[PDB]
Amino acid sequence: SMNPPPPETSNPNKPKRQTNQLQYLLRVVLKTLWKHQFAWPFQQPVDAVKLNLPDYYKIIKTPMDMGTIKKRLENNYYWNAQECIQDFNTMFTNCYIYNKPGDDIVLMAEALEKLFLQKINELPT
Ligand SMILES: COc1cc(C(=O)N2CCC(N3CCN(C)CC3)CC2)ccc1Nc1ncc2c(n1)N(C)c1ccccc1C(=O)N2C
Ligand SMILES: [Cl-]
Ligand SMILES: [Cl-]
Repeated sequence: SMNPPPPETSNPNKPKRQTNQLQYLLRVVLKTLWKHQFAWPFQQPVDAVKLNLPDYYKIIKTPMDMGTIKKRLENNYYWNAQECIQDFNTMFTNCYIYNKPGDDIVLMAEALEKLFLQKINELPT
């Protein structure tokens, strides 16, 4: 297939709030991962046309990426911190599902996930 539309990044019907946890997710967690050397491939949706991955969306029905997460945080899409944590987890898990233990992109995902866990460890109460 071609690519689906990217995940929604705004919901005008959903109320908005900026909590200490959401602040930390944007200013610390997302910022740290985004600026990591390995971030580029995760900064926008998987492009199955450009990467020549005809079966990507047969396998991955819940795509996610850090570009989407960034936009969601910057747009105040998330009401609960858990929504954002779940998106990071989906992004990493999809990479492990589609690819193989040896692969460069998997090594990159694992490094980013470790960093994610180190940062989320200090998520405020
Ligand atoms: C802006 O998005 C991307 C840019 C590039 C890219 O042009 N370069 C330039 C060449 C560069 N190399 C130069 C040669 N060197 C030895 C290694 C580094 C690596 C980065 C490469 C990949 C990009 N995007 C990308 N999105 C989602 C994917 C994914 N890739 N990978 C690699 C996957 C590959 C196959 C199947 C799935 C994925 C995947 O799960 N993710 C998350
Ligand atoms: Cl997309
Ligand atoms: Cl399909």
